[PDB]
This record gives sequence, C-alpha cells and structure tokens, in this order.
Amino acid sequence: STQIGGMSLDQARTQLAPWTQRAAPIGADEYQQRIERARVLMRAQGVDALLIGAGTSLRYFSGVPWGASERLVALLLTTEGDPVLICPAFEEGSLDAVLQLPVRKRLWEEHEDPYALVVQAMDEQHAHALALDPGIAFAVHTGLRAHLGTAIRDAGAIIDGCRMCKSPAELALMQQACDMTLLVQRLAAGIAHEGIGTDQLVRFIDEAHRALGADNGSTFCIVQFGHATAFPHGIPGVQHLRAGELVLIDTGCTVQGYHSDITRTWIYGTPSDAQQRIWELELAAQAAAFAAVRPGVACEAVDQAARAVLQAAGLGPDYRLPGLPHRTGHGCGLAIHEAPYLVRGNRQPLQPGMCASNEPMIVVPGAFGVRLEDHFYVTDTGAQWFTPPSVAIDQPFA
Amino acid sequence: STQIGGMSLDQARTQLAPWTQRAAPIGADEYQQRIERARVLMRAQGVDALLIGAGTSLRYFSGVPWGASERLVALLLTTEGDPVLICPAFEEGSLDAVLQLPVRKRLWEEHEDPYALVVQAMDEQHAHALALDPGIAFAVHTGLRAHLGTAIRDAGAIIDGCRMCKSPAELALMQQACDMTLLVQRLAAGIAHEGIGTDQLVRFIDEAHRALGADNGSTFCIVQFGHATAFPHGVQHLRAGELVLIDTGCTVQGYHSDITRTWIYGTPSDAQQRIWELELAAQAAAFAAVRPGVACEAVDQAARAVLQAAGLGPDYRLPGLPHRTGHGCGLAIHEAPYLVRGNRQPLQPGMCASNEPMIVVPGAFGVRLEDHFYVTDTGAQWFTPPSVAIDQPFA
Ligand SMILES: [Zn+2]
Ligand SMILES: [Zn+2]
Ligand SMILES: [Zn+2]
Ligand SMILES: [Zn+2]
Repeated sequence: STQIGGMSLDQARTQLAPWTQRAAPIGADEYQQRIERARVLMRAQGVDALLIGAGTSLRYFSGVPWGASERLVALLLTTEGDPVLICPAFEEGSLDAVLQLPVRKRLWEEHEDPYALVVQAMDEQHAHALALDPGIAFAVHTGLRAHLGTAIRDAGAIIDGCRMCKSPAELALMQQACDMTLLVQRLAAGIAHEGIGTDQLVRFIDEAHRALGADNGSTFCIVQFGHATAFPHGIPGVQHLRAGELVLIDTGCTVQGYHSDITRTWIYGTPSDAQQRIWELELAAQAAAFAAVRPGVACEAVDQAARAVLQAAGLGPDYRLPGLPHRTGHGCGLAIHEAPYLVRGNRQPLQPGMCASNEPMIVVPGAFGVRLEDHFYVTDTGAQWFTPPSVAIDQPFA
Repeated sequence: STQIGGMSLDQARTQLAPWTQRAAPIGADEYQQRIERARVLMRAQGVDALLIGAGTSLRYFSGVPWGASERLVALLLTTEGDPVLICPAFEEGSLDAVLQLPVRKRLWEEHEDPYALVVQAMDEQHAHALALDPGIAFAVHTGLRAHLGTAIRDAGAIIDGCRMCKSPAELALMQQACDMTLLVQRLAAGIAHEGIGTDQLVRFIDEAHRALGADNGSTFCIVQFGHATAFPHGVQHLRAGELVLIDTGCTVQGYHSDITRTWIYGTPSDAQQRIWELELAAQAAAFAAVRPGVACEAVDQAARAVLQAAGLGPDYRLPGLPHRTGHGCGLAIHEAPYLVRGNRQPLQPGMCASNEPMIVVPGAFGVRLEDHFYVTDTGAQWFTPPSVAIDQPFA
C-alpha cells in the first residue's frame, strides 16, 4: 500500500540532498585504450581512417561533450600518432578545456572548408580508406565528397565494437545515474495524489534529478495515466490522475554523459483483475528475459524468452496485441539507445560488460499498457541488474 | 538602471499571465503548400524522390514533432500521390495523434528492414533519383545504399528552398515566441540584484516562459556575469560593476525565439561602455545592410566594417568578432541562411535570421546583442527592437 501517495512536496524535498556516492570520471588512460581498440577494429575492417562527429561517439573517444551542430567538430583517427581534432578556430579555447585525449588540432575559420582539412589530414598519413560515424549528419558525406573520391565505409561496427562492452568505470557512472533516477521514481510515486497533473510529475522529476546532481536534470520524462499507458511512446496532452488508473513513468538522467532509463508502471487506488493479471505477466516476462542472459547467448534469444512467457499466457504470438509490439530492449551507455538491441533477428552474442534495457511492455489495445524497465549488464557468468525489478502492482520498488 | 534591478519576484509574477495574443497554428492547407513547393524544387533539380528524416524537417512537412532516434521515421515524397510515411508499426497510434498531412503509412516491424520499404515505394512510382535529407544520420545513407545502385543526392537545396522563406503564419508564430521571450528578458533584468545566482536567473527564465505559455519553458538559457561573458562557449553570483549576458528563447508551435541581452549591473567602465556602444553600432549596420538581393556575406561584412573602422579586428581577430554575424532561424534554432563570409546566398523576402555580431575582449568581457529580423520587400523588420544603452536593455 505504502509507496504510492501520501508524501508531500516538502517531505520529498527532504530526501533530495546532492548525491554523495560519486563515481570517478573516465581517466586519461581509458581514453587511450578506447583509441587503441578502435585501431584494432579499423585494421580488422581494412580501414585506415575513422571520422567521429560531435555527439556521444566524440565524447567517448575524446571527452568533448558538445552536441552536434551545423559546424563540423570531429576527430579523425588514423593508424598512428595523436588523432586530429577538426574544430572551428573561435572554439579553440573551449575545446582545450574539455579535451581528455592529446590531439593535433586543425582549426577552420567560419568561411573555410572543414572537409578539406579532413582530407588533407588523410593525405598526410597516406590514409585512403575512410570510415564515417553513422551518427554524423549526411551533410558530412556531401562535404567529404567534394574532396574524397574513395569509398566511405560506415563506422558502425568499429564504434559498437568499442562502446558495446562497458569498462568498470563506465558501469559505475551508469550505476550512479540509475540509483539517482530510482530514488526520483520512488519519490514521484510518493507525491502522487488524486488530481495531480502529468506535467506536475514531469516538473517534479526534473527538479529532483537536478537537486541530486544529474548533469542536466531529466534527460527525458514520460508520464502517462490510464488509457494513455497503451501507447508505448505516448500521446500529447496533460492528464489528471484518478483512482483506478495505472501510472507509467519513464525517465532518466546522465552522470558524466552515462544514462539511466527506468520505467515504472503502478496502480493508483484499487486495480482491476485485468490490470493485475497483465502487470504480473509483465514482471514475469521481464524475469525470463533476464534469466536468459549470459555470455554467448544471441540477443534475439533474450527477446524470444520474453515472448515465450507472453505466449504461454495466451498473448502474442510475435508482435500481436494484446502482447509485446516492440523489441525487448536496447543497449545503453553514452546514448539512451545504442547497440546491442534485444530484438528478433539480432544474432549478436552477448559479452561481459554489455549493457541493455529489459522492458518487454504489454499493450492491451483500447485499455492500458504495462511497461517495467530496468537495465542490466552482462557478467562473466550471467547478468546483474543495475536496479532491482518491481515487486507488485502496488509495490513499484523492491 | 530603472530597467535593471528593483523588481520583486512577485512584481515580476504579476506580468506573467498566459499570453493572450496567440498566433494561429499551421493549418492543413499550408502543409500541402510546403509539399507542393518541395515537388517543384525536386523537378527543378531533376530529383524524383525525397526522403526526410524525423526532426525539424519532418515537422515542417508533416507536423510530426519527434526527435530522430535509431529507428527510421521518415517521409518519402515522390512526384505524385500522397507522401509515404515510413514508421515503426508499434508507434502507429502515437503517429496518428500528431500527423497534420495525409500520408500513406508504410509500417515496419522491429526485425524488418525499413530501408527496403523506402526503395519499394520508390520502385512503385518508378523513382530512381533520390535526394536525402542532409540533416539525417549517415546510417540512413548506409541502409539506403544497401538497396540502391543509383546516386543518393543531398536534399539541402530542396529543403532550404522551402524553409528559408517564412509564410505569414510562420512569421506570426516566431513573433509570438519573440514577444514572450523579450518580456522574460526584461523581467529577468528587473529581478536581478547583488548576489543573485546564474542558476536562479535560469530557473526564473524557465518558470516565466512556462507561465506565458511557451511549448516547453525555456528552449535553452545561457546567463554569464563579468569575465565569463568573454568565454561565450564556457554557477556565479552577481557583483556591482559586472556585465550580465543572457541568451534565451522558447518555442511556440515549434517556432523559435533566440534573444541575447547584455547589460551592466552597477557602474560600467569606459572600456565596457565603448565596446557596448560598438556592439549596438555593428548590429545596426548589419541590419541597415538587409534588403532583397543582398548577399548574406555582405551583412556579416557590414558588422565587421564597423568594428574595423573603430580599430578592432580585422577579420576574426580579437578584440573583435571571432565568428559569423548570425544564423537563419525557424523550426531549428540554427538553419539557413547563415550571415557568414563566403555565403553568396541573396537574401529574399520572408527569410529570418539573427543579428548578433558579438564582440569578445579576451580575458576581460564580451558583449552580445542578439535580435532577429525578417526580410521584407524593401528591407528588413526586427522581430524585437534592439537595445538602447548599456543600462537600457529594452527599447
Ligand atoms: Zn525508458
Ligand atoms: Zn529504454
Ligand atoms: Zn542566442
Ligand atoms: Zn542566435
């Protein structure tokens, strides 16, 4: 009965001191190890240059945490020497302040062509086999094509083959973000009451992540009530809570860029039989997916394990509704969604240090949905939860 | 400093009722005009198929406001029939709630190849000359190339040829967002006091944008005091004698405001006054240069000629203007056309851009004044009137 409702704003505020179990930042040597692993995968693929654009992969490789813009900010890695950092001249100051890796800077004034610098740096090292970051804007392919006549490969296999398996230091940053968001989830369930707005919960979760010391409040937040829980990614519009509705809250933060991403679905007031039944089936499907995880297991096998529970209960098969209309889970790291994907058709074997969500949501069309989301990482012999799963329809927190 | 300081938090709150002059949303017919306009651009350039990714361009053509993810959500426009909307099958309900244009849905299940669906819709209409959104992830080039033997061209000319010139309805939405954000700016100036935190200003700017009825509070907020104003891409507490620089904005129906004010709290030095005045003059001269037919790069040069005649610069040297003068603005904070040296693009009626020829004095301070304008048949019109003096940030 006790986790849902009855907590005031300022009672909740009393649990929101800055978080004091702070994981260490990624250190210099770890950035060099990332570069070295990228070089190994480059040579494996027969490529001799890699271009990484601003975003999660530039951060991974260099520390630079800036979002992509219309101006090319990029790392060009070749098989030897400090990687080249292509960046607007006016930003040099700022760049030097966030860089965690020694680089050769190649700066361009506003009217200069930054893609000519990439190719000039290629030509300097006799590199003629470029792989380009699949996350980068298409525009960069156009700019490179004005100067570069050889095939441009997709760098996805190189990037994933680095980022998929998390180091201990990555796992602890993730763990920190997750503990923080779990606390936030718990307090939002506490402050809930008849008539509370979805927007009031969203603003609260944001204030709470901030108080705790997230990099930037809530990375995202989804709050849905009642029938609106039937849409995996929700519909526009504010709702107000009523007894008898499910509440689905999916939110997360970052800590040094590393993401949490947790969904809780709980009853406010008394559940129907149908709500209970679906809610227990969801917990069961999530548990079977977790139980399937260890080294060597194909990513699709984990998704299949979830569907097997649904299907033994008369749901599915496949994506059929009522059932699980989307994949079981996604990888998580510096990006909310990254490889590997726990999806039908993905033969990728799971390996120690891989991180993914386990969120086999059930949708009952016309009625509601239940999504329980906790992330795990693969160990040497099985998996570990970052956050323990829910206990019951009215006990969202183990 | 009647504009700067002296206002209580609840005095400020009395001017924060919801905005009553609400611009009309973009209606169904105007989405159809954008699709036609794209079709004609396509024909002009010899392109028969156009793929637009999730993001501001999808929003422009379809009303779908979602950010891009790892899953392909896209609009494929060909020379005839309803456009095709490629989408994950499970998000169909959520898609239907935001779509503003009639489309032929082509849904894909989690394990199916959505790039296959694009090419199949191409093959059906006999379209072989595809142009791809330059803002879409390169991954999409990869998935398309897997299925295509033919050139995949860059769609920037087509997309820009539509988006750069704003309709009356788009200008009205931008206008509302600007008017709302100007008020927020002025209230933030009013509540400023010795000791106030940059974080408290940020928080208040958000609350106000929400109270006035922005889509989602502040889109972004930069607040910098004193020496920090010299580091435009760097928590502080306000002290007498410091410049305050606040750059913020909101959206109304996804249309952006983006305004920077820089003002003195207390008594300014001669150096601060002289640079402030020069910032206003540079901004004024870039504006006086705006009219149809003028190259975007001439507007940037008009600001730099002001700075050079005063002994700053030249070019991008400091003290001076180390970056372009401004950027286009619309459904994206930054979009074409850019007011930057090398850009020959002629300005035309309806185009919207910022005018922000920030001066940096290394290691001391910076002064950015940012107001946006749109191009008219004979010149330009400010979305917001420029500042008046170092201590009079609002006209
Ligand atoms: Zn989630
Ligand atoms: Zn997730
Ligand atoms: Zn701005
Ligand atoms: Zn701007």
